[PDB]
Amino acid sequence: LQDAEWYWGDISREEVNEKLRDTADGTFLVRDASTKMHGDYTLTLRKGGNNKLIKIFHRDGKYGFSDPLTFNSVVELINHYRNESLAQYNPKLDVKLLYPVSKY
Repeated sequence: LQDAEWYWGDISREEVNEKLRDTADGTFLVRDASTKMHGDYTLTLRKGGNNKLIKIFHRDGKYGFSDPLTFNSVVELINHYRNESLAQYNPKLDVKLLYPVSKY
């Protein structure tokens, strides 16, 4: 994760939103979590118009999203979901975030 793509580099609702205010029906990027000085960031996705916020569970430098904090990498995780689909979050259904946003 030297820079990642979906993630721009931590920003704010102004940027995130301004970009997710007019996009496909399922976007996803990162939101700077400067409200703890101890956490990493916050995943945010556009659900057709309602930006859904999601917190990231970090500890010392790794990441928590599915496993007991061990993969220590988002690119590794997000990758496994980018090609598949987050069907573990909300049961009875599934979501697919194959529409990231950036400036690459």
